[PDB]
Amino acid sequence: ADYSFEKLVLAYCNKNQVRDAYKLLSAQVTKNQLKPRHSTYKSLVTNLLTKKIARDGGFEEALSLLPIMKDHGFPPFIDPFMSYFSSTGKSTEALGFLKAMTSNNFPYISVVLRVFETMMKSARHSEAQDLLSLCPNYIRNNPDVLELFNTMKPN
RNA sequence: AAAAUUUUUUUUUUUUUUUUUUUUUUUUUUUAAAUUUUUUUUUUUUUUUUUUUAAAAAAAAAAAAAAAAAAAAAAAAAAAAUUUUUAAAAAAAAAAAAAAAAAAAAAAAUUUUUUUUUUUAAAAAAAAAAAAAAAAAAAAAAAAAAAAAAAAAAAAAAAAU
Repeated sequence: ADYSFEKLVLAYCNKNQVRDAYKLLSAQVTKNQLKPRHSTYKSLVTNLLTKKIARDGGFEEALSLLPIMKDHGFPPFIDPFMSYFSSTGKSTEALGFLKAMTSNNFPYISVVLRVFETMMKSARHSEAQDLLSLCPNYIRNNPDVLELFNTMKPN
C-alpha cells in the first residue's frame, strides 16, 4: 500500500493540492496506520517548503512532519529547510525548527553551525545573528560558533 | 547575568552491491495457410537427314498445349458543353518501447499532452538475458536513538541528627 500512497501523494502534489495532501497523509497515519516510504516524505517536505505554500502557513505543517516522520524511525531531514532559511526564513521559525527536531532543547553543535553557515552564505547577517540571541550559552560561548561568525563577517 | 562532556553499541533511511527465488518483458531454435480474333515465339510426342563427342545438338513435316505484339468489344476514371487513359477495395484504432517539441510548478526531484520512429496480425514446446518483487547480508555513516559514562542539583525505597 505504501507505493500506492506514494503515487497518490505525487498526484495530489501535481494537482496543486499539497495543503490537502498533508491533511490526507496525517489522517491516513493517525487513522489507518500507514507507514510511507522515505521518498514520499522527501517529496512532501520539498513541496511544502516552496515560496507560495510556506507563506500560507505551510511551514508549521512541514515542521510538524519531522516528529511524525521521526516516530516511524526515519532520520529527520536537514537539507530542505536550509534552502528555505537561506531565502526568507525568520528567526522565530528558525528557533522553532531547531527545537522541534529533538527533545533536549537543541541538536548537537553541528546542526546549529550548519544553520548559521547557510544563513551566512546568502549575505543575511541580521537574522542569523538575531537567532544567536535566542539560544543558550553553550552555543553562544562555543569557540566554533564564534569562529564561524568571525569568518563570514558582514564586512 | 545569577540562582531555580568521554567512549562504545547499534535501529532506521541510506551508498553500491553478493547470492537465491518468483513474476513481467525481450532475444534465440523448431513449428498453419494457394473477352474474342490475326501474327510471332516456346514446350511434349513421332519419323527422316546431317554434324559432333565418348554421348549430345541442329535442319524439315505433323499432332497437342501456353505466352508476347496488332485489331474489335466490354468494364472503370478525368476534362468541355464529344475527347483522353487503364492485381481492387484498403477492419484500423488502441496499446507497448524510445527520441524531440509545447505549456505550468521547481529552475539542475520524481507529472502531462502532442509529434516522429519501431512493434502486434501471432499460437505450442525449449533455453537464456534486462526490469520489478521478496530475503539474508560484504563493506562506509552526518544528525536523530541509546547505554555506560566528568556531571551536578531535588525527591522516593533498602542495607550499615
